[PDB]
Parts: sequence; structure tokens; C-alpha cells
Amino acid sequence: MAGPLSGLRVVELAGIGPGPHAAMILGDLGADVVRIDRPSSGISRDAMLRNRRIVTADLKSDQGLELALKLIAKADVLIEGYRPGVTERLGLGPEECAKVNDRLIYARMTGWGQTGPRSQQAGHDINYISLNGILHAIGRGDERPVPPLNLVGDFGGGSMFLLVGILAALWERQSSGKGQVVDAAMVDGSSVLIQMMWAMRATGMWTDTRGANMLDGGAPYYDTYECADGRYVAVGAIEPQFYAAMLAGLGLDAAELPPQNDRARWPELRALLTEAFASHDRDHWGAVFANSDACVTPVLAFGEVHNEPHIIERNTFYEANGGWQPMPAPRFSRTASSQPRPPAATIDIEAVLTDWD
Amino acid sequence: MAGPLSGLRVVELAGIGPGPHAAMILGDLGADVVRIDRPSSVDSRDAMLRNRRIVTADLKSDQGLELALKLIAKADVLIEGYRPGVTERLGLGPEECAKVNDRLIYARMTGWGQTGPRSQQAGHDINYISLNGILHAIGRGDERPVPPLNLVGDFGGGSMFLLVGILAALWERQSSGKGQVVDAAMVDGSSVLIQMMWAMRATGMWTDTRGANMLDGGAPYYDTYECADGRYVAVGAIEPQFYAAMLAGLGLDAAELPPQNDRARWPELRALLTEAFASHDRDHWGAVFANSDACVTPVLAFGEVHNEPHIIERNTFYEANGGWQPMPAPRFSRTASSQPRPPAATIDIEAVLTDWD
Ligand SMILES: CCCCCCCCCC(=O)SCCNC(=O)CCNC(=O)[C@H](O)C(C)(C)COP(=O)(O)OP(=O)(O)OC[C@H]1O[C@@H](n2cnc3c(N)ncnc32)[C@H](O)[C@@H]1OP(=O)(O)O
Ligand SMILES: CCCCCCCCCC(=O)SCCNC(=O)CCNC(=O)[C@H](O)C(C)(C)COP(=O)(O)OP(=O)(O)OC[C@H]1O[C@@H](n2cnc3c(N)ncnc32)[C@H](O)[C@@H]1OP(=O)(O)O
Repeated sequence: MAGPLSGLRVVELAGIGPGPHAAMILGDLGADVVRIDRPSSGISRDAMLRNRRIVTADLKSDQGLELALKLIAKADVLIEGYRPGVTERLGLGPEECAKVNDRLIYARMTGWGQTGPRSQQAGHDINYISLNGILHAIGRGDERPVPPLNLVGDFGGGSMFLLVGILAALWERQSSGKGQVVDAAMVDGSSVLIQMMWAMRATGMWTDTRGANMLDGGAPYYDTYECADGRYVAVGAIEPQFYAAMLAGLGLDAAELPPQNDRARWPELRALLTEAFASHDRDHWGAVFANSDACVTPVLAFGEVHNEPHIIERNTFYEANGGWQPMPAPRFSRTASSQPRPPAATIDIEAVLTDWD
Repeated sequence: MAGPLSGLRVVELAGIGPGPHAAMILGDLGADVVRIDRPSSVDSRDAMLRNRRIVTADLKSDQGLELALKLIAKADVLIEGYRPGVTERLGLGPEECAKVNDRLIYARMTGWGQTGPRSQQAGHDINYISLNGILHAIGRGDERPVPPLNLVGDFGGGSMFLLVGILAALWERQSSGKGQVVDAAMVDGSSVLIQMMWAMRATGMWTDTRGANMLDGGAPYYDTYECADGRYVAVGAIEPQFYAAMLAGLGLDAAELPPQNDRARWPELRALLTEAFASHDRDHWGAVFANSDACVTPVLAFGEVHNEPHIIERNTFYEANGGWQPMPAPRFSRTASSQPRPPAATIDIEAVLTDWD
């Protein structure tokens, strides 16, 4: 198994959203990932289950439980993404696991956390980010907030903090001999993910008004613009020098414009930039600003990404199954990840135990 | 120093965006983090620079270069986020560091990658997520894409993958006795962050049309709703049992609505939910649905977060310098993080070498 995490052993209790994602990235980086699902559920067609061995096991039977504790005893990391109390009642809780393996990294992935008034409340991404200020800050000012898919609570503020916790605990274990419990709550991870805004708010550089900020779409130089063909470019020319280069490429004389950061005149600046970008198509601007520091890029739909030179040449994607999927990230000079293995048809939990003795 | 990364030594070549966020988190979890800025910037209110020692050094000079190469010699990790070729030309490239410390994790944080046609273009978050299909997918169907702040490219798809690569490489160094180069590019990280959508596209369960999918605001049961007071709730009632609980709380009989997943009749369903949510204020809905699985939560503004019971009790935030800031994530049972230390005055680079033996 290729990658920096070769020989890491991971048991994943099947859930949804962050847990599977974290487990995927471990697999991607060459960890040995065994996913316990329930027998009620051919080859699974969710490519988020790549780089896994899938076993079934009724964890409510005494046999399925025992079989599971046998895996966990042979493993470095356990991931679970159920409401609190769930693993405990299965007899798979942190304390039961410590009995069969005091070295285990016990990784708990929730939205709301392990305790507290909301800890038994069902939820999805959109809910975890509603409570901590994040969702309110996203979208245009004249409109209701828009969910940034499930990228911020589940993955960015969720799976990724679970991973940072699993791997920091493994480092700590190198010196202590011992495992421990990682409590990764989406409401917490996503708040750290957005620490920059909390910092900026303290220094009066961010307001709670939606659509009135440097990075939320309010700044005319950090937003998308519609082009003559109805497609879009993104402009991100925060630095004055990059901003100047953008104006020149648009054909606009800086002298006739309001200042870049005179916020009172932003509506006026935006009207001028809107008219300029609308006068040619997306691909024209892509060509004009190639090799430039103007921070102007075409906004590609998923279906066009495979045709973009910079994407093709770094192999950010590989072809699979129905189509393209992202190659592992990040990349390693010496112990390079390899292409993911497709979702690996159900194997028998005994076989795995033989393999791991 | 409290936390799982106690004893980890980190050298950070001062930059912007992901690199400082990654460095912040390492420090958050107990790492000993030393930040080399240029003296050209000598004065900090940026609470992203918490858990840090700051030092000055003209790396263009001979003395600067040598003092930096000494710190790097005595450290586990180097973080840099300059364009490719910068550290090489400065004499702090991977090869030069390898000659003074072959245990070093050499962590390279860019947007576009170390090579390829865009590898030298300036950019920010909005640029990196524009090329890989992400930005096009965010926002309402009848409007241009809206940036999800800088959450998806800088942090979730940037710093967080940097952290995972650093920590994965540290694990690997337990076997090999050798460091390596981590190449974290925001266009790759963010692509893995959205792997779900790439999977779902392959199986026909996600389209390239903005605002017409399950998780982008197109589903009436996964979206925000405006209330009587002009504030908002979030609805995330994906599973039919949670949807049913929401309907009951709204006072709508299932028998009068279209089916939850009859997409052709989503216009009607949205109209019905819209009218219902509009009939009371946010805080009313917050009360009705506390302790429910209805997946309905108030959309709070930053400024209101500190009064939410569940946030207070879990101490998701701490006070510092006229404003709240997030506590470290995730959480650790045995080697818990401590409250971050604020930015300090600059320290002498000699005194750091002295302290580090
Ligand atoms: C691909 C297209 C589909 C769309 C994807 C969905 C959207 C993306 C996800 C997000 O946006 S994050 C959303 C999920 N939130 C979390 O994961 C936070 C923590 N988890 C939860 O809050 C709950 O797991 C959740 C609300 C998601 C679902 O609640 P359930 O009540 O279905 O499950 P719960 O976690 O409470 O318990 C699972 C049950 O399965 C049982 N179980 C688990 N594995 C088993 C096994 N192998 N055999 C037998 N039983 C098993 C477990 O024993 C337990 O039984 P109990 O009835 O005794 O409590
Ligand atoms: C701080 C204000 C508020 C923050 C708002 C912005 C936050 C949002 C951030 C985002 O959305 S991600 C944006 C950043 N993108 C990246 O970080 C990807 C990789 N970095 C880059 O693409 C470039 O660094 C960047 C476009 C951000 C800036 O380009 P520059 O052309 O200013 O720097 P470049 O990387 O080429 O080189 C850095 C320079 O500093 C010099 N340098 C650095 N540390 C030095 C030192 N200590 N002493 C002397 N010289 C030093 C280095 O020599 C070199 O100068 P020279 O070309 O003149 O040699």
C-alpha cells in the first residue's frame, strides 16, 4: 500500500458525511481501512468508499460485537460517527475498547459534540453552521443565506479536524505509549476554520452584515462577474498591484474610477467593472489574463474541468467508474499516494482477522 | 506546553491565508511554532498569529539566511506559502534544508501547485475554487456564483490538507527516520473536499446546474427560510423521519403537501414551507424545535453566537481582546489543548536557538 500512512490500521463504523470522508483520506494516503457496515447495507457505487475493505456485521448480535472487538484490538484507529451513547450501548465505547487495546486512537465524529443540550439532536451540515455564525455570513445581502454545499461543516470543519486529531494523537502516542479519545465536533472545527473572520471582527475589519465584506462578495474586486456569453469569471485582486493589472486588462483607466477600497463607492465601482466584464466572453478573459497576476480566472462547471490545461497536467483527477474523481491530496515527495482502489466488494470479517492475525 | 503536539517544533516562513492558519492550529494543539517574518513588517492584532513566537530576518542577507538555516536544522517542520521557486532562490529550498536536517518535514502551501501553466500566477481562494468546479456550484440558480468566504480553498481545502500532510509525514518518519516534501495545493485539497459531489455526479445524483441539487439550496428541505421577523432558520431535514417531524412542528399535514422528493413539485412544496416559516419569528421556531430531530435551527449572526446555550456550555469560544475567538479543535481526552496564548512582542532569533539548545 503506497503512501505516508502505510501500515496504519483503521476501523470505520459506517456512518454518513464526515466519518466516511476522513476514512477515505486515510485510505487515500495508504492506510489499511476496514469498514464495518450492517448487513442490510453488489459493489457499492459511492466512490467515497474507495480505498476500503467493506465487511458486514450485526453489531447488536454477540458474535458481530465480538468479531468487531477483535478487529479493534488489531488496529490503530477507530472512527465512529453516531450520536453520543450509541457506541457505548453497542459495547464498543471508548472504555470497552481500551480494555482490548490501550493504544487505540478513538475518533468520535459528531456535529454538536459529545455532551450539551443539542448533543442528541439530529442534524446536517447546514444546521451545525447555522449556530456558529458561519451560515449567516454567506450569500448576497439582499437575500436569504445560501448553503455552501456541505463543504464547511461536514468536510472542512468536520472530517478534516477529525483527521488532524487522529494524526496528532498518533504523534503523541509515539512518546506516551498510549491512545486517547478525539472529540471532533463540526460546530467546533468549522469555528476554527473561520477563525480569520473572528479575528477581523475583533479589529473592526469584518461586520455581521451579509454581502458587505472583503471576502463575502461585497468587494467589487473579490467576486464573480457575468461575461458576454452568460458564463462567469472570478476576480480576487485584493493586492493593489494585482488590482491595477486587472483594470489595465479590462481597458479601464484607474483615474476615472473610485478608489479600490472606498466602500461607499463600491456600488459605483462594481457597475463599471460589470460593464467591462460583460463586453467579452469568459474564454476571452481567460486568455487575456493568462500568465497574469490580475487574479481573474474562468469559473468552470464540473463538466469542463477535465478540459483545463492546469488540471490535466498536474493530474488533479483520474478517470474512474462514471467519470472523474480527485486524486489523493496532499502530495508527498518520497512516499507518494497511488491511484485509489475502487469500492472493494464485501469481504468476510474472518479473512481480515487472518490477514491482520 | 499543553496538547497532543507538545514537543513538535515548527518553523513558519510568514505568509498569508492557509500557511498561517495551519501554523496556528499546530500551535493550538501544543506545537512550538516559530514564525520568521521580514523586518520590513515590524509591529500584532491578528489573532490568527496566536500560539506563536515571532522573529525578524532578512532572508536575502547572508546572516538572515544562516540564522534561518540554523532554526530549520533544529525543527521538525517547515511551512512556506510563497510561489514555487522562491525558497529555492532564497537558499531555503527543500534540497538546501535536507543537507542541514534530513528529518525535516518540508510543507509547501500553494494554490496552483509546484508546477503547471498557472503555477506562477497570483491568486486567492476564489481563483483556486473557480477552476475545479466548486465556485460554479455555490449560490442560487438565478444569480452569479457567490464565494463561500475564503473557507473552501484557503482553509478546508488548503491549510487543513497541509496539516494532514505534515502529520501523515511525521507518522511516516517514525518508520523511515527521514523527512520529505509535502506539496499541498488548494486546487487539489478543495477537489478532495468536494469528492462527494464528484461521486454523486458519476451516478447521476448531482447536476452542474447551480441551485438544483439536494445540498445546494435546490431542495425545499435543505435550505434557509425567512421568518416573520426577517431573520432566518436553517432546514436540513433530509431523512424522511426528520422531515415528518419538521412538518408536524410547522402545522402542515403531509396529506396536503407534495411528496418530499417529488422534484417536479418542489416549487409548490417550497411555496408551502415558505408561507409556514414566514408566519412566526426565528426564536419561535428555535423553541418549537429544540430537542427535536426536525433539523431546524436558528441562523445566528456572529454577534449572537455567544448567547447560544450549547455554544456557551461546550466552551466553543473564549474571550480575548474585545472579541470572542474559537477554542482549539478537535478535543483530546488525555492531552487536552489549553487556551491559546495571544500574539507576543517579537523575540530575538538567537534567544530561540539558545532556548532550542
Ligand atoms: C450519497 C447521497 C445521500 C446524502 C448524504 C447525507 C447528507 C450528508 C451528511 C451531513 O450533511 S453530516 C450529517 C450527519 N450528522 C452526523 O453524522 C452527526 C452525528 N450523527 C448523528 O447525529 C446521527 O448518526 C444521524 C442524525 C446522522 C442519524 O441518526 P440515527 O438516529 O439514524 O442514527 P444514530 O447515530 O442515532 O444511531 C444509529 C443506530 O444504528 C445502530 N447501528 C450502527 N451500526 C450498526 C450495525 N453495523 N449493525 C447494527 N446496528 C448498527 C446503532 O446501534 C444505533 O442504534 P440505536 O437505535 O440503538 O441507537
Ligand atoms: C495581510 C493582510 C490581510 C490578508 C488578506 C488576504 C487573505 C486571503 C488569502 C487567500 O485567499 S490565499 C492567497 C495567497 N495565495 C497563496 O498564498 C498561494 C501561494 N502564494 C502566492 O501565490 C504568492 O505568495 C502571493 C501571490 C500571495 C504574493 O506574491 P508576491 O509576489 O508578494 O510574493 P512571492 O511569493 O512571489 O514572493 C514573496 C517575496 O517575499 C520575499 N521574502 C519573503 N520573506 C522574506 C524575508 N523574510 N526577507 C526577505 N525577503 C523575503 C521573497 O524574497 C519574495 O520577493 P522577491 O520576488 O522580491 O524575491
